[PDB]
Amino acid sequence: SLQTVLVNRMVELATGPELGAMDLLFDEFRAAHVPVEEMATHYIPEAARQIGAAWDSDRIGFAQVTIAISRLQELLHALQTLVTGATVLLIVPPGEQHTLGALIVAMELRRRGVSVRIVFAPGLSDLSRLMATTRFDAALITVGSMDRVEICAKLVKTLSSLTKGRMRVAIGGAIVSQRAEALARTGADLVTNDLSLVISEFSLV
Ligand code: B12
Ligand SMILES: [Cl-]
Ligand SMILES: [Cl-]
Ligand SMILES: [Cl-]
Repeated sequence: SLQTVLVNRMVELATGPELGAMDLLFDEFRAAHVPVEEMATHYIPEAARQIGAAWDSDRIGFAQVTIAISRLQELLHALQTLVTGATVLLIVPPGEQHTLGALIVAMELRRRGVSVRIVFAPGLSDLSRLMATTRFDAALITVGSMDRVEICAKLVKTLSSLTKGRMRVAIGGAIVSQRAEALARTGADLVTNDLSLVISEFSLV
């Protein structure tokens, strides 16, 4: 019962209208002696999915979703500061608003020994630095919604052009769970949310 009590308290403070929510959440969890890693890698993912399922069933509104995940995003940021050879480039495409999952991915990958650099909406000359050498062993793209899929295909195409097809590109996100075949048009080398498959297929360890 206890783990669901703790998640519900994470969700209740995240969704709640009253301020200071994540400072209060951090105090209560550490007073309960939940360590920082499992706050990061277990509770915040689990509370995020429970918030998502609460929206599926029309029990919380869009703005509650917006404030709760942005708060959990704020908490996850601070926890990863406290607790920390291949390198991947993790790209959040322009106008992609589902961003918590890529933070969870980067911390998972770093824990498995893969260095990650997270970039938001990189242009052609943002990318072109980072592909002019063999600096990154792969690029990773998150995609949350169908209206981002065309922008993701342009990213893969532009990544392919700045390297003549030699940059390996994996795609994950909330789209992959529902409709992974919708990203099969983008020309990525790999469409999965399984990080062990990304790691094995690109040989990142
Ligand atoms: C939270 C959420 C949002 C939040 C985002 C909060 C944030 N800052 O991150 C907000 C409120 C911004 C939001 C709004 C939108 N989103 Co929304 N919302 C959701 C919701 C409820 C949960 C998604 C979530 O956070 N899941 C939990 C996270 C942790 O999982 P994840 O993101 O999938 O990431 C995991 C995996 O995908 C994987 N992973 C992620 N990225 C990558 C990358 C790689 C390379 C790999 C290997 C793995 C990987 O690892 C992660 C952890 O396991 C879902 C519905 C649902 N899923 O139940 C939608 C959903 C994704 N949203 C959707 C939509 C449509 C939107 C909007 C684009 C438009 C709209 N009409 O709402 C807007 C954004 C633009 C706008 N505002 O106009 C749709 C997408 C389907 C579609 N397009 O038809 C969904 C599915 C809801 C729905 N059924 O309508 N959303
Ligand atoms: Cl601490
Ligand atoms: Cl939504
Ligand atoms: Cl980290």
